[PDB]
Amino acid sequence: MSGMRFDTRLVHGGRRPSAGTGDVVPPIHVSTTYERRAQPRYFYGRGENPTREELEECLAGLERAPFATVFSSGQAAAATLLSLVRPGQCVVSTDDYAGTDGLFDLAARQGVRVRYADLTTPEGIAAALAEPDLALVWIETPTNPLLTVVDVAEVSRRAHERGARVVVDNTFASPVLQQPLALGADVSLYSTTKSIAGHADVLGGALVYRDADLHAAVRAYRTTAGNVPGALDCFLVRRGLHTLSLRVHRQVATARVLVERLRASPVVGAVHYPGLPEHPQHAVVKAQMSAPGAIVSFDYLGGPAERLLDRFTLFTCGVSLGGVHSLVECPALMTHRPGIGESLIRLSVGIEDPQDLAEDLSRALA
Amino acid sequence: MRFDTRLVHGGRRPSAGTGDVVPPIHVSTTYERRAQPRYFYGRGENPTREELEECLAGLERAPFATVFSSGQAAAATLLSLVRPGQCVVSTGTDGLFDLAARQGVRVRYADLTTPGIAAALAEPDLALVWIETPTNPLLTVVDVAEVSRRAHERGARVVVDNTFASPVLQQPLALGADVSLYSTTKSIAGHADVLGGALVYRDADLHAAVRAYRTTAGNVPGALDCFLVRRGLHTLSLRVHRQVATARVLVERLRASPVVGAVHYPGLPEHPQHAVVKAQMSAPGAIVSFDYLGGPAERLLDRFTLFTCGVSLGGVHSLVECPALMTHRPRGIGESLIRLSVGIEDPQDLAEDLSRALAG
Amino acid sequence: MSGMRFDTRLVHGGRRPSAGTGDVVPPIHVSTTYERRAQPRYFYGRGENPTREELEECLAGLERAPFATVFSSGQAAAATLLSLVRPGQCVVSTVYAGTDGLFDLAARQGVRVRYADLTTPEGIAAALAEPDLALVWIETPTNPLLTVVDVAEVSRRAHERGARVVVDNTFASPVLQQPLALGADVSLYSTTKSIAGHADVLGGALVYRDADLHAAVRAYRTTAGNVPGALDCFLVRRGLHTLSLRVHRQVATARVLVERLRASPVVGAVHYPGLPEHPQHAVVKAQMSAPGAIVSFDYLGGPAERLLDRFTLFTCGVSLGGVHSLVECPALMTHRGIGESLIRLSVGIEDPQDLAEDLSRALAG
Amino acid sequence: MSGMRFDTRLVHGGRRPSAGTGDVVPPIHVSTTYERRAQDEPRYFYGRGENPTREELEECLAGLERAPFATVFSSGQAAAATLLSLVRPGQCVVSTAGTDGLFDLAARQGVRVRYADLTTPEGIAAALAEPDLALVWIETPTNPLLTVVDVAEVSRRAHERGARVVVDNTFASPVLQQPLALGADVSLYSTTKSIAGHADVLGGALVYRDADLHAAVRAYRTTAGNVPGALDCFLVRRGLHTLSLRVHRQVATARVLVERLRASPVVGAVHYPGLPEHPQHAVVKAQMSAPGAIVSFDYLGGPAERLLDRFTLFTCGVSLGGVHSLVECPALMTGESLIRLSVGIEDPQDLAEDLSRALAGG
Repeated sequence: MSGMRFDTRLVHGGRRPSAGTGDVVPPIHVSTTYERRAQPRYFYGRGENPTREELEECLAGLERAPFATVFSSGQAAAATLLSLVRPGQCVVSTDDYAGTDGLFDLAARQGVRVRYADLTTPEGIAAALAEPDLALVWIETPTNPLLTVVDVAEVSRRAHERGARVVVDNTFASPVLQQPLALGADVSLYSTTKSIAGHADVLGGALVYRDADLHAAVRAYRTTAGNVPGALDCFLVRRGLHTLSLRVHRQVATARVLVERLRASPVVGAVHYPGLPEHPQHAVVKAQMSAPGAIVSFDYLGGPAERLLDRFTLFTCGVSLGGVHSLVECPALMTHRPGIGESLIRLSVGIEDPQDLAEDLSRALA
Repeated sequence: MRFDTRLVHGGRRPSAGTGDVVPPIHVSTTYERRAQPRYFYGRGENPTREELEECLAGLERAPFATVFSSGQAAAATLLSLVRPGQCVVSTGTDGLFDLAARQGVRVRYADLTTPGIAAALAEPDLALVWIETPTNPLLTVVDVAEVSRRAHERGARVVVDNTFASPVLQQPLALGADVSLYSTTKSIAGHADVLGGALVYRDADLHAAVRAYRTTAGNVPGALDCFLVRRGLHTLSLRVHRQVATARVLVERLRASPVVGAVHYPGLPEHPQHAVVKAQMSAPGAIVSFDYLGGPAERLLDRFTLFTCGVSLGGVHSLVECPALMTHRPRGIGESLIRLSVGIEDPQDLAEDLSRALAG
Repeated sequence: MSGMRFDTRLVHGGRRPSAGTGDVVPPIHVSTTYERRAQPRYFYGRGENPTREELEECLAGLERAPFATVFSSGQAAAATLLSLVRPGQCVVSTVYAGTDGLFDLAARQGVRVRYADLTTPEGIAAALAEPDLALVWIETPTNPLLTVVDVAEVSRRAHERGARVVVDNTFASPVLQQPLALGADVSLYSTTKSIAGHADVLGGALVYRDADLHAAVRAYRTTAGNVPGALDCFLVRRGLHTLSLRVHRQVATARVLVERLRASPVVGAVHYPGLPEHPQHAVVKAQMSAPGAIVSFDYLGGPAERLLDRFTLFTCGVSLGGVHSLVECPALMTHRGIGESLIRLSVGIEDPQDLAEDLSRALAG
Repeated sequence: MSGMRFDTRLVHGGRRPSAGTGDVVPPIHVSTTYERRAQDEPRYFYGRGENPTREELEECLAGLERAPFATVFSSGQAAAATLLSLVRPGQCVVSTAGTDGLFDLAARQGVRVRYADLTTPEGIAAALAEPDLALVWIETPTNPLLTVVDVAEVSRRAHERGARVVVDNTFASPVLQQPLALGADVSLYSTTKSIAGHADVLGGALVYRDADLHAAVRAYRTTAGNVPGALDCFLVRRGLHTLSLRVHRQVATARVLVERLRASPVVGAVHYPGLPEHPQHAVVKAQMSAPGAIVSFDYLGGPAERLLDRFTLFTCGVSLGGVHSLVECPALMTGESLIRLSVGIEDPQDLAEDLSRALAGG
């Protein structure tokens, strides 16, 4: 895919020729096992599968990286990365997803030290990375659900001085808007369940990275732990991936419209969105994101959140994000129910007509 | 419902409104909260997955089952529940054992064919006894009822890897074990076209732990995969009984061949644990191994025209491998030990292929 | 598949392991179009598809035939064969309401459809005396009364008159009946039923030997576009692996249910090819290896709609041949000598004692 | 779908709530048969007739044209065959291809097929003067020269004579052209192309308003059995979500490529509805919201087969409308030197460079 620009790589990355038949869309490789005498690279599906490899090739290509590994889910991608951290070693994470905290709790019970910190300030960064035995700095940016953003290039340099690996959970931004490896991180982490697959009909995760020893370690764990995705699942993720830039560009454009509606509403308090000049880290946003994304959160002042949630007729009240269907949730009641107020609302903008979405939001806020 | 009926109707939840006989495939990752309140997100809840789990649980008359992205993932989940400083006694899974050991789990290997058992369970802080029966690839058998009684005296949990036998032939929970472990990739799905794993068990606290781990570690299967595993499961008893019948035919063929030595099969009268086999297996299974005396295993392997030379087992296509060259390439496993996984092809065609390969 | 017996062909027919990767199970070819420069046999999905072709090779192998063609449904397979009959020509048939829908369509385009009794020599002689006879259309056993037609004899007589003979072999499946070996020119299938066997995909098939027929059939399929999807072909092929296991089980259980029906005081006539008193039992012994998994009977115990309501294991619904046992009342359902109280059973692979108990509870004799 | 604008209907058209579980994406109904006793209202009997997944796709498609009815098929050809089955012996079809494959069949069934030039008032009048005229069959823009037919005018005139009008709208898609709003009776699609859009499923569709037509269409589909599978319907529906995003992108890139073509010394005529000099430019502006994603041109540089071999990004193969850009030479595949491009959603600069490199050689 050398010489292919990003949108071209979405369509043709890993689109391996079919010998003999010439299929434009690669056939779906469902076989669990392989005839050894007919080859010698493919032995067993948990280890090797052409449809999976094609998706991995595409994902790697999207960040100009040599390696990628896909998993049964975003959590599995994250768990795989955490397994490489030894008991006694330390993980530093942003203080601002409940999923990753569940994993962090699991890692803690295995003896991993988890430290939460403010990575938006030089003071907070300095203190965090002063942690002894620092092995991994875990950056989510923009964060969920307050959408604070962390200077990946800066934190990476500081972390690399201390010998630590840096991972960026790039799920919110997607590789259309943010390129962590180019920013200096060692790993990009994805829940491909969200915008990468984009149609809310398949679970998946991915890690994208450049280090060969990390690669060997990652594949070893995936093989032994068996958190591999199915071939049909990889097919759906890969198919959704074609339209990723078209979809993200639309969602961002609509998000901007919705933000203006929110800021003009007498019943909305704080509005959290990376594209706002008043965003506490806007300069960083301009430095590392090509566009401010499709996720918005805000404080609803009009009463109980459930009343707001009940009034939407187009937004779906449900969890997850990044898909073609617009979604709304209340973190306190839903994802973060186990600075997040009881009335914080999070929007994931889909690809519906922006005026329909704007009118629905406006009716809801009433 | 009897067993064969549960294969078809287990977890077959009627569709409201439309009345689908085959339940529709639930691919959605998320759910509308206002339209229900049990389903929140696909990694935690999915109707297609739940229907499969209900079926599997029903096959062992158990209250619980949980499916996974693979057999390895089911095993990893079970192993995650063992705490550092605690001990696992056992008869890949060894790859998983290396992982567990490096995190502070004590793994002890023992001979569980002898009353080895007493010595094994004398281990302090014994938390889990991990049994495969019949074993791979020598098809030795472990008395599950006996080991479970002794292990429960010591406060330990017992798991049986029941992949080789399947619930058609062996019922570990009924024998006294706490957990049945499966690679559903093998005979349960049966068509070599989907990966999966399962745990079947009865303890409610275990259920909570297993699901909590699965949701957090995210080693869940996709809905389309669950559909394929469930679809294959309909014919599990038909397939297994055919495979057993043919295996018996192949065993007679092997016993008559001059280039065959030891033959390993739970169904042989001379089998060292035959009494245990008759006691806990309703039939002796579709896996056969034997020592090839004609030379290097590749000389034999290259001559098959119907058996496929490849790993895995239990599916409709007959498979042959040499553990020393293949699965066990990284215990009584000779360089020329051959393992057969019998499929549902015509038994005369398979017998003829085996004989031709052996003769040259 | 030379040297492969029937059960082996079910598993390995049309299964050529993948070059390079060596997949045991062939990958699913979903692509609609093909790069011309990378090959030159594959141009467009409506015409060519490797997954579909593998299924066709398998079906063909089951009857030792050179050709097979699969379709979007059994109806489409039937429609295709009927398309080859010209206005003014005649079709003689024994039949399925579907096939009657199609026969009505063909008639409105000028095809002459003559229905006959093909179980007696006079009826056979009378039918085949039709001028411009192009096609003799045999369903055996028939739906839902399960009468049977001597395929060999009718084929002999029809070929004397220069006509093509097709046998709808859906009820029997190639496990139990081989129309081409009996002398017919075409086997017609709704693969939706026992061939796919799991009630989760629609499909049709034609199996035959004439190369000119092959050309005409494929030309129509491409032009009419009644082709199945690749994923559907995958599900049919996957189901086909267990066809003989499934059919043998369904047949064994059907025999048990037939005995239960014969013992019931609220059952009158029982229709089953396996019964000694069956009007064509001798033909049955001659052309079917076992009498099949379909049974019909006259219920004497009260309203049919109530009988249907009392089943708790059998599903009340149309279609047949799948792993799930099905029950219907033709007068109320598919056909809405067929009495108002005729019941049809399609036996699945559930435990025979469970099915027998469900039937007895429903009959409430 | 009342109150939903077009792009919203793409996502939410036919997205039927799942009772109990609340699935956002409806589950895939693969079952061929249904328990009759499990239904409050008996609507589902057998898959060849009824299927919820198929119906959801139909509801969506119908919604995209604000039409009461839609019916989907195993392929575009099956959709066409179905419509042609409704033309009775002695009646006449007037038409502007596989459709010509179908027309031959109709001829052998006693249908009179007349071809006419529908771009002129003289040509239209002559065409519509046919006795027993039952059906006017319009493709616009046409394949492969992209000429355009005035749907409103032909429909007005054809309805004067009591005939039905169908427009094959596959090239334009409902994003760009709305035949029913223009006065036609039926919109015909190969959903295989841009509607599904990912070149991985076959399908056809008819969209229309007349209830008697609906009954006849469904009757034929059930009897002929040219129904699509539920999994295929799922893939078509899934592709449909991004239809407007894809088409708008393809059109933008098509415009860029037309400029590259107009600048090439080895290109003659360039055929594209968007060109000011286009012989039917007034009609294009009147009935298409954008000029589409198909371009054809006369290649002057040598044998076409050599040119086809030089593409490294465009795929040489038939079909169109998908995310992958395609190129073919009609004379060789589907003047001797005419090339047809189907523009996908790759980066426009990558596509322009590939085209320029191919045209240039070396």
